[PDB]
Amino acid sequence: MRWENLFVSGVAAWLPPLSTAQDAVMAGLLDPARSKLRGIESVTVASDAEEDAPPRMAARAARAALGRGDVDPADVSLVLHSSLWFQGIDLWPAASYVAHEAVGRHVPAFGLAQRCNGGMGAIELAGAYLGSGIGAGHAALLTTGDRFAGPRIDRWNSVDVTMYGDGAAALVLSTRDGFARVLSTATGVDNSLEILARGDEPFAPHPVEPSPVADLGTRTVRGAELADLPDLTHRYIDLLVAAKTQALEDAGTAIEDIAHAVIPVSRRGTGHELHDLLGLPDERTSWAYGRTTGHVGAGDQYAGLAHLVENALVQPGDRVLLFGGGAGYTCTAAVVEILRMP
Amino acid sequence: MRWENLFVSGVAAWLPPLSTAQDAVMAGLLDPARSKLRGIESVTVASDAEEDAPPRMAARAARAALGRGDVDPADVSLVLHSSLWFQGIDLWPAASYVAHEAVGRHVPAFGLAQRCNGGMGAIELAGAYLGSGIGAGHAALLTTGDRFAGPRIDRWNSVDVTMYGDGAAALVLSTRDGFARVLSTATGVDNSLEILARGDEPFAPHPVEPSPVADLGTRTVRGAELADLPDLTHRYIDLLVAAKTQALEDAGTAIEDIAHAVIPVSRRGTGHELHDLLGLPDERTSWAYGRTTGHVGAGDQYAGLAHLVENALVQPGDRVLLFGGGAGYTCTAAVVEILRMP
Repeated sequence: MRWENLFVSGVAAWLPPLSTAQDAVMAGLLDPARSKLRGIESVTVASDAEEDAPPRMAARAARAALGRGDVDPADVSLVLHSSLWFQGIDLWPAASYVAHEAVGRHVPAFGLAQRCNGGMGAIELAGAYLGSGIGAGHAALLTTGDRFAGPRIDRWNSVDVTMYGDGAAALVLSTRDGFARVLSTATGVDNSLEILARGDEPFAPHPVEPSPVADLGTRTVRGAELADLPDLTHRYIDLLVAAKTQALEDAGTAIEDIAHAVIPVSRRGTGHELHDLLGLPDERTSWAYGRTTGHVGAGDQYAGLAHLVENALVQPGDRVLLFGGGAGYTCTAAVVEILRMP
Repeated sequence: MRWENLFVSGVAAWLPPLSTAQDAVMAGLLDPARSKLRGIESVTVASDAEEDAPPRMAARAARAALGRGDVDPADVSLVLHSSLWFQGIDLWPAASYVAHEAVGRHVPAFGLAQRCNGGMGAIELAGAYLGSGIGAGHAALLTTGDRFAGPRIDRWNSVDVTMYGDGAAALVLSTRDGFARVLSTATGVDNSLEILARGDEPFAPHPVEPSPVADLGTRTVRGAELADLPDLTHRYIDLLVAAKTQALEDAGTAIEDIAHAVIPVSRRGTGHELHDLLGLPDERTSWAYGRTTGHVGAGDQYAGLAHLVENALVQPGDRVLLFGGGAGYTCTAAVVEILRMP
């Protein structure tokens, strides 16, 4: 999609303090071979106090993003809140709370699920809503938030390719104006890969109690055995490349013209990483940052963009690739152009 | 919102067998006084076999709805799957499963959370998306699905105002043609009521294990107190009336021109009901149907419309009010004109 009239007006993360991989190793929580292989130096870890429940971290991130863009809460016509896991109370609309705390009473709010890609997919959905004439305002608030805890989540081991960080991020879109122009978005998708996110886990009628520790790595191997696909790796490569190619082409931009790619926090540790597939070096991606925070739910792309702008790592005239990807397997990419520095 | 080119192409529900409140009472699961007060005759109850997990009921409803409007799966550019509760496997994109099984590999799929309003809210998000030019196809697949089980859910008691029903529903939107046209949609919202849906429940770091039985009736009562608003009742009334007024207005239609309203399944057995507020008699609502299914998660409106349509209880030229409402507190309403009969 080529966007004629879409902007990023504000962006921010609320992250708790860093907890090092060295300390996880020393506490016997993390095998050092694994620490080294995945490259993640630290992840963000919140307290178990109620103030750090994911909808409250998101509320704080949303307020910071709205304040940094000087968008008026009264002009926000939509709230989308993306997440991966428990928001702290069940049978309850977390998104309305985020909306109520950061924007107010009369804004439609939805919870959004597209695993790790929710942050990015929310941009397409919000952008479409803002163009439609359904709501009066010119802006949409997009939030993410998670806080991982045990017994179910082991942040250091429950997913093979990454380690989970706690926290929230926020991105405000406008059809009016912003510090960055969204040139394009594009989604690559291959839903046959959903099986890799369930493996041979049975469909239970109720959550399994005492929760065993999640092992999404083991799921992918049972899933790949079950799927019996001849081109499994090629499926994943093709959707990632379709997203990259279409975002860049719709934006009249080549990869050589991308100053920075903000990417999901994940790592193989040997062989080809996502940057090799994208066609740019390691140091032109958000890796140096993401490896200090871990995979902050659906929020890596917002957080990484906030890192860039806050640390003046881009200037006007630079273009940035925001690159998603989450189990499903769905990947939404965007090309943004820096117009001015807040 | 007035809609110039939005249609309903297919609608379907996949519903498991009913189970009567009488049999609930005799089995010692429901007080005879409650059963009588609420007037719900029966409710849909799925088996606990894997094949009745909600995403799989949703895939089947989706396939029935796609068949009924002769929509080619290749022309579907979005899948939105709304639910209230557990989909059978955690840390996993149910929506990509519903999309893969009913449509194919290459359509972006999202899970939506807007409690009981999800079915109706999705109509607006999907309508905007179809109109935006993001995807090449002209159709959206909207699904709902849930299957309640204990120890967390007691379908007969966990909500004062209704009794939960298992099952799924599916609604296919199109921007070129359908058996019915969407004349209007409108959303009334008041996110201050979110507190009514969490009571004094604290934010927990991890889901509370052993699950105690949910009790949303008590949440409403503790929430109301904590909130200590003087006009709690009026907030709820104005957002409902506002959804009604704007839908009717944007569709150029007065309430006495609405041949049927499909409403959420619920009831206070005395005083004003929703039909009184909407200004139409009980008999011109879906109540006579809904009291035999119970509250089918976010799918009451899709299911009730399928019922109207499959039994030829409306005719070409009839206008129907679809009326949402879910905790948050968000109410999306829609006026639909039927152009022919599938």
